[PDB]
Amino acid sequence: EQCGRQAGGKLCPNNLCCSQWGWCGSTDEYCSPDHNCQSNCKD
Repeated sequence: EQCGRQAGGKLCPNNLCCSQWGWCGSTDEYCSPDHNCQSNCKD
């Protein structure tokens, strides 16, 4: 619930990528659609 819908849209600093599980981070798993990204998704 760090971010994403499962958090009420709680964006994170450093513009990190928010995973599906609702977690901020700078990984493909958190940024790519292959893993159901939420916000700051890298196209």
